[PDB]
Amino acid sequence: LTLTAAVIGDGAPANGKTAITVEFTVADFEGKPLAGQEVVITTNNGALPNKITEKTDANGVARIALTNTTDGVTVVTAEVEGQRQSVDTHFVKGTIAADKSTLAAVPTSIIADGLMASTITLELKDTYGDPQAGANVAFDTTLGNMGVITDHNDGTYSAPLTSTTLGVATVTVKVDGAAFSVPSVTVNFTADPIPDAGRSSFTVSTPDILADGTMSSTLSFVPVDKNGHFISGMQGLSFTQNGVPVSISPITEQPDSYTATVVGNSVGDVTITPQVDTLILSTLQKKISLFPVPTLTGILVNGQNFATDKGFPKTIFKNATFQLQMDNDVANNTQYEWSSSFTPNVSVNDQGQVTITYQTYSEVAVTAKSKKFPSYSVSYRFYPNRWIYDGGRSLVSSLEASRQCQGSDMSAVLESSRATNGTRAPDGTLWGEWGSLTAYSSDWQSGEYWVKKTSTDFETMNMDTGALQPGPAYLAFPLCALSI
Repeated sequence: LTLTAAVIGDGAPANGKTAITVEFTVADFEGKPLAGQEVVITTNNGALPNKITEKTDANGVARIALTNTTDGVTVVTAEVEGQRQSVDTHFVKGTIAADKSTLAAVPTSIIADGLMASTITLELKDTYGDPQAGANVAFDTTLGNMGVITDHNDGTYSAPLTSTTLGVATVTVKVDGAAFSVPSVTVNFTADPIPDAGRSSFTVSTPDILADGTMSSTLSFVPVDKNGHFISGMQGLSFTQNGVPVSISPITEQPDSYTATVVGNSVGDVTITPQVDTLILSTLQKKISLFPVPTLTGILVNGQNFATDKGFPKTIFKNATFQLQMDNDVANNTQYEWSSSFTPNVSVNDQGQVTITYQTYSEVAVTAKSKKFPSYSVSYRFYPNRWIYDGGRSLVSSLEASRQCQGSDMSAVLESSRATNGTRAPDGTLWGEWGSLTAYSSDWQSGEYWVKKTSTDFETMNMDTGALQPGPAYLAFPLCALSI
């Protein structure tokens, strides 16, 4: 009898799933099909199944469906009562397809530890969508250290990726030395979010500030991890404060630090320390000292102490002098640099001692500049309107005094209304503001001095008592005043 074969579906992928079929038909010497005939069919090259035995159907056919994970030529042979027939079948290796493959990084964010690793996984598939193992694969990264590629013999390949440097890595693939276009993946190599007290630092621009609620000190926090990495995108960062109440501005992240400013309205100390949620870097704490604002507390004039908002002095004369007082004690004056805006007419020494030497003609200012905080200074302003001086030391008549004090159009015997008021005070009068002139120089003696009520009516004033008295016009000292 005869044994003829027909191959159906040849050239199947060598995926061990798709099958090639072979139909053997057994016929008699004449050409008719024989049924119920026993047929043994065998395959080679590792194909499955290897051997099958069966009977021919009514059309005298006995078939086999075979698969193979091994490409190349698979021979299938049938044997029946001596007769033997063979045919070659072909299994083709798959063709790797980038559009059917995948690449992933997990996790996608890693600490630039040099140890923590992202596992890069490639799912290598072919054109038919089948997995391809044993391929020569390599991963490439723009940054970091790619580990060793392990073929999981299932179609997937993996390798650990680490980095000691900060940055973003792009991983790509290469099969058989050539680039394989599966979409690249990224891996952000970041810093440990936990600051290392030792490498991190905390700085204040200035340790001492004025308690005016305006002068500020800048806080600069630089958090570095245990690897020496600067830590960015920090959440839960704050600046604690211990001491006098202070105002800390919101914090601003920079590319290399975290800053903020602080001002305060209460005198005292305060230690500011960085805290990153749960962690308080106490070894970084810094102190800021808020000082009292320099302030003019009074004017010391020949035994008195006048307030600063009275306009003193309205009158002046050669050698007149007073001591401005800073912060309730003149001992504090050496903490400032003293200067006058109109010299030498108005002089000031290092003790805040102001002494008049010549007349003024406009407003004048004596300024005290803080040595500690140079940007701060306080000034005492005044604008005298009377310049007093003598018209002789000898005792003269009122007519004499009158002429002697009229050396200028703006000269005349001092008006009594401006000479005194009885007591000492910043009332704009000569005696009221300065007291007895005898206390300033040797040009003024104790005694009666002529003062003026009207052009013809002269009065007299006691220099030591500041007392006015209208009546006995004998002789008296000429008291001149130049309006200025």
